[PDB]
Amino acid sequence: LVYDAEFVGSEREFEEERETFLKGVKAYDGVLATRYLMERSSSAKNDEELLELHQNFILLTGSYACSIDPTEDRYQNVIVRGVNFDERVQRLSTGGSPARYAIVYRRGWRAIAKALDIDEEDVPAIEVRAVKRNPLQPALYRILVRYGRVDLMPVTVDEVPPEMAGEFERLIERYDVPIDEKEERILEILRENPWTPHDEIARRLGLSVSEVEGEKDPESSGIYSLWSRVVVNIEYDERTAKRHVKRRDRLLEELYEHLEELSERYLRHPLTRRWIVEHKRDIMRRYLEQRIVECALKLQDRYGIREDVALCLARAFDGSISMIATTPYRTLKDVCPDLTLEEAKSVNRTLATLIDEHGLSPDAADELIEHFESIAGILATDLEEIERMYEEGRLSEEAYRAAVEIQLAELTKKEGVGRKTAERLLRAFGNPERVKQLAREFEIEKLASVEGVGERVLRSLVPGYASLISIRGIDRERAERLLKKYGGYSKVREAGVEELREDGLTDAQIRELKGLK
Ligand SMILES: [Mg+2]
Repeated sequence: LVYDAEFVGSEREFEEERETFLKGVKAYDGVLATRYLMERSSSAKNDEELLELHQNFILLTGSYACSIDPTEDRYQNVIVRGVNFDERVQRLSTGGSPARYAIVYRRGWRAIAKALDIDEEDVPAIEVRAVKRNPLQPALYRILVRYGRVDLMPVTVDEVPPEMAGEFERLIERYDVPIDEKEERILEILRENPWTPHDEIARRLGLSVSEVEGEKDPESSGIYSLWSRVVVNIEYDERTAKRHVKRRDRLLEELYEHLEELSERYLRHPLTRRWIVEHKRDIMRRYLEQRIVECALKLQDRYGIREDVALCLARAFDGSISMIATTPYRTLKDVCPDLTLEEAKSVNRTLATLIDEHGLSPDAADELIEHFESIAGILATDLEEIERMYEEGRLSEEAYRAAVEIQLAELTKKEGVGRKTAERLLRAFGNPERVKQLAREFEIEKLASVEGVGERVLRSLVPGYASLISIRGIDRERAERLLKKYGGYSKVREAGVEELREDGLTDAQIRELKGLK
């Protein structure tokens, strides 16, 4: 399977990138070693000092990762398990760095280390996927990395805000971000336990992981998309970024000296970097071991997969069910030759949907899985982009038509939207997710500017709009202004009488609004 990329900036920019990656490797090494130490004894395991050290390594790995490709243009032809990542990120509305996009995937460092000439023998791993012991809300942590948020990644555990962890919804509320109905289902689970694994959330909501996760772009649906919506609204703080970068190298050194000192409790020979290098492969295996077992068990018990295949797929994707669920049938078969199509459809539900619902050959479904990852990845892509790929010759007729039908149905599903209106909405606004974003933000006039989008379509698409506009003498202009002012319908309805009067409502209208009389 191909992992590759090339360096495309200046010599200066090259030396910078190299230094950063190696500092990130150094930090990831501390993640692995402390985890190794935590499993080495059981007094170790309940050692709060040891857990904080392990969390400080996670933050510093996070921080260094955030610093990759600061100009978003230093890397090209980023390929990860055969997938072109340049194309993947450029099709998202916010674009961004394809190298950091890569890093947020298991094994994504292999591509990036190659661009930078770091010997495979060094095993220069960086991973930023920690869930259970992550000091940050995990989806957020990955989103900070994706977006290169050196300003936002805390550089010490004592410095993590509660709004980035146990009180993470404060951050969402702070930037007034609209949340879809699916996302509110997600949030009910997350409020209770911010560190709930994504596959557990999916299980409880009866959804796939890709449905829960969404694309790492504002114009999607699910936790990644929600966080991306928050993060791109937080203006970059250059000074804080500089302070973090300025502190972090010394912090890393102190972590190592703490590591060595702490380890004199649970080992016989001290734990140095030299011991890391020597034992690197073993500690990488110890790190993954429980993930792999858990994934295998699930694939067998939850998706009916044969026991030998279950285990073969777990090891191949480092225990990540979410990844297996978004890998082309041909990539799955590549790494695990005994796998059947039926088993592949069982765990890859985009695959099963495309084949069963849309009449695609495994091969034509794989085109879409390769290019878009999932049904959610298709919904997040501009129709014109998909069309262009089919013009270019890079997407079969059959794959293109299913994509269009998938996009149209996300709209025709709503009362009053026919195929043509739906096609017009996609030409005007890009994709179905962007249409729903505009509706969540009450952009009634903008939405009504497209031919075919009268009162009916608005009533189905815009939440609260139907409720407000049925109050007599409130008009489309005022509904929009009201919905934007208070933040939605419940909030217009609970407004104070006096402030509603200054909005121009009569007492008869407020009375009716409030359900009085
Ligand atoms: Mg757009």
